[PDB]
Amino acid sequence: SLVNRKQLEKMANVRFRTQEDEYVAILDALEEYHNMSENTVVEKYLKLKDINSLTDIYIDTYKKSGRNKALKKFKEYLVTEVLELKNNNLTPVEKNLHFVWIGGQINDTAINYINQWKDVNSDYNVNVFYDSNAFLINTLKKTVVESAINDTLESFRENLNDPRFDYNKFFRKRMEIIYDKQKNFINYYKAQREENPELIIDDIVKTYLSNEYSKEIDELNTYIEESLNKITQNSGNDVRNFEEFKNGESFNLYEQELVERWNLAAASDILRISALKEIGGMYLDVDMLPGIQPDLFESIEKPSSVTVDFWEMTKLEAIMKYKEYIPEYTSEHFDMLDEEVQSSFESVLASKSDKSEIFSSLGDMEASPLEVKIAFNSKGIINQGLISVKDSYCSNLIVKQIENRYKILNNSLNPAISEDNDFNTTTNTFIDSIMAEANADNGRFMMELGKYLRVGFFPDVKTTINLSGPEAYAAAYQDLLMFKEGSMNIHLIEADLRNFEISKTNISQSTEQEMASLWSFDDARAKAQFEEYKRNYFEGSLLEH
Ligand SMILES: O=c1ccn([C@@H]2O[C@H](COP(=O)(O)OP(=O)(O)O)[C@@H](O)[C@H]2O)c(=O)[nH]1
Ligand SMILES: OC[C@H]1CNC[C@@H](O)[C@@H]1O
Ligand SMILES: [Mn+2]
Repeated sequence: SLVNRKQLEKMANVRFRTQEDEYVAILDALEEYHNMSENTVVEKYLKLKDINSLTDIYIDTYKKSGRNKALKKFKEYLVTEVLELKNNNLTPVEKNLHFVWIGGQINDTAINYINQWKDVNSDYNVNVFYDSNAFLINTLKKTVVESAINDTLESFRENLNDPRFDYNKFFRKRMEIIYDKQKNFINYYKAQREENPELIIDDIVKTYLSNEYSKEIDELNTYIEESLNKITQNSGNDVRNFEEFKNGESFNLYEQELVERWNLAAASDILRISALKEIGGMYLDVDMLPGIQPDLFESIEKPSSVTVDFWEMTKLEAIMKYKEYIPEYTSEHFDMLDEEVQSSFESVLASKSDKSEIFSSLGDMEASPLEVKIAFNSKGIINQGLISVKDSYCSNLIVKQIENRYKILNNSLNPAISEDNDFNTTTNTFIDSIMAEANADNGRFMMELGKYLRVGFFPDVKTTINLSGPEAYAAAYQDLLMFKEGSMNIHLIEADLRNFEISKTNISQSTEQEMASLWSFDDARAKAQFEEYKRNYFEGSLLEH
């Protein structure tokens, strides 16, 4: 229990000192809190917030006060009490599974993963969010990148056999051309905006494609129709019918990522938290699988020399080898084990006739009205799994974190874009604005933003995580525990974040599709892509008329 008024009066006592008005305000607010049995969890949190605010006013007003040490201890007690309020007052989570697949047709691989969740959660309504207006974004991005690859290989043909023209130099020159093609597209998009705003994204994208890359609108229309038909058959839920999201102050950010940046991961980041806030339930990336029954492989000991990641992937690969639930699932880890260990997996699985004996169900989940729970890995929290009741306090804090992060980004980036200059010029203008605008609080967040323009086009560019992804979640949890909004300087450690984490039992994260990121790539994949592009040029395109 949080200290009562008598107990704080004892802690912050200063003999023969008159009670300041600001001090009595804290004592009155504390006493009111202890008499809020009839009130909601959010009302109780907002009272604690008020008490923390009144305590900060006292400390800021009377800088040298003898009460200040005890009041700073009381501030620690308020944080502890928020955690007790969070952990002790749970309400049911709406039985909704939310997935997002935007920007193009959904692959059978995504559907096969989604179907594993449906099969062991018969009691759950499933939404696969898609955007009926933007099925051609993945096609636009692929077209433009392929064009920029060809133009780079052509322009630097003479240098391609030179090892000093490495993968890094290739991606730098390609980015110059990609930025000009993206600038050409957005200067086109916003010119066309102010002709017929009753044209959907796919309509304007078809004219860019079947103008300047000579694509067949017959086949593009077929692609849209097959995409709409397929998603409609697989629990499709259209973003364009989600009115609170369309009307809200994050929709412009969604459309920025979807249409200007072609970052479907960032767009999914913005949409998923609005789906949780507005509907409640559990969000999952399409590369996530249900938790494995915790004791399924209890009888098989992990080899000492092998990583946790190797062992978790081998368990899913064993399931898919012998039960074949997901066709064409890799066995690349499982195949590294000798016949003895392989046979132990086979004999464990040979005695199970139903998927419910392999994969666990979510069942009846509960969470705090205050919180959003987040998945985690050895590197920290990750928003590939989220649980929230409808209109949770944290869902609102996360939306506002994302909005504030985009406010700061766009304030420095958008001037540069609008000055019709090339990639490197735009980059330096942007970076100069960042270093000029940086302050003590937000400084560290700034400087994580410098590579924003490169997201999806360069190896090891992860800016999305700092804007719409995990950092926004950590900052929202800091907002909740520090009774404020707009935390930019994150000091939470894993002990703090552990209170907001989804149990490992509720998600299998170590899947085949999880190892293949759709919006980022590492140096090894970059080197291999560069070798692939030179091969397809020298042995393919160069030899053609
Ligand atoms: O063309 C795409 C690519 C990505 N995504 C969304 O972005 C999420 C994150 O993708 P990914 O798992 O590649 O990100 P990572 O786990 O590598 O950070 C996916 O689950 C989708 O909801 C999408 O909707 N369409
Ligand atoms: O924030 C970008 C991405 C980070 N990795 C997990 C994904 O769900 C997310 O979109
Ligand atoms: Mn993933």
